[PDB]
Amino acid sequence: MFYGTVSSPDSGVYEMKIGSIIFQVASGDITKEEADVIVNSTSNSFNLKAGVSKAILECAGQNVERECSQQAQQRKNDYIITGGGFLRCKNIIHVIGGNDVKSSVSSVLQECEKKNYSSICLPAIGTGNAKQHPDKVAEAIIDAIEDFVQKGSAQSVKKVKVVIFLPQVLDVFYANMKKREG
Ligand SMILES: Cc1cc(C)nc(Nc2ccc(N)cc2)n1
Ligand SMILES: [Cl-]
Ligand SMILES: [Cl-]
Repeated sequence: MFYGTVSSPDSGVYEMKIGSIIFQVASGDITKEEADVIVNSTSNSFNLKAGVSKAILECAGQNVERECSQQAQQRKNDYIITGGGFLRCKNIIHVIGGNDVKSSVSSVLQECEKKNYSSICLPAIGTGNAKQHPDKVAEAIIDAIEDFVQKGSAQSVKKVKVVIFLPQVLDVFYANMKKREG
């Protein structure tokens, strides 16, 4: 009802259409990417500095670190939105790695529509310090995008890219895409 064909537009990048959205996966360093939103996978305190979160906070810089801990004290947040700091993005959305991944991605998509943003880049949320299983994480991320498309919600969002630190985790995402393809 929704899925196109899996192909490779550039070495190590794989893509398919999900409705009108181009969904891509690649291995590499997410802090090198340009997108309207970059997603950080962090702790319930929004102050983790391990794995992906270490790279994101170091390169985004101290003003983003401070914005996070200011919002964390204000209220109980499922996620928080900051500026992009010295990353190549307009905003960073910091999600909790241990939370339901489908719910986290659904929230990211809705926030991007609210800002009329077109591009998103995320890590394999939950596979770092939270130790969620890669197969379950891939299924959840792609399910969130399918649900968004099915509800007719895709308007401004055109591209969703997962940049994955470990090549072995990329292989799991690729297999999940092949299972779904038209
Ligand atoms: C999962 C992941 C993703 C990325 C982009 N980096 C790391 N590790 C890391 C290594 C060295 C520094 N300085 C910072 C972070 N880990
Ligand atoms: Cl994580
Ligand atoms: Cl990752």
